[PDB]
Amino acid sequence: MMNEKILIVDDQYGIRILLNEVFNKEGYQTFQAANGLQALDIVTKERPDLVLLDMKIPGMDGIEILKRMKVIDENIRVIIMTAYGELDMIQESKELGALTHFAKPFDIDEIRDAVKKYLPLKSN
Repeated sequence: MMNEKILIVDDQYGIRILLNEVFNKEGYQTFQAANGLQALDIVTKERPDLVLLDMKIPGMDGIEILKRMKVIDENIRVIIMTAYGELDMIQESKELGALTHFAKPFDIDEIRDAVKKYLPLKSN
């Protein structure tokens, strides 16, 4: 009765903040990441069920990160905040473990909406 953990992987400033306050009042313990190693660490320390992976991180493709998440837990969810760009491992990444695929500019309403349908909160 306390698996409301989340990992917001975003290096660009603006998403880790907006997505934060949003999941902060709605009732969600989201974290911050971007280097990739920080996301996997918080994932092995708390083991959240929602992970926001962004392909914008200008340092290393997050394609490997998703792999580690599939090697540590198969019931892990991850969304792609970059649908407006390319689509190589995104298609297969879907059936793999990519719940939805958000892009930019996105709407904080569509992000919290998909997060609510996926992870159900306590009764009301």
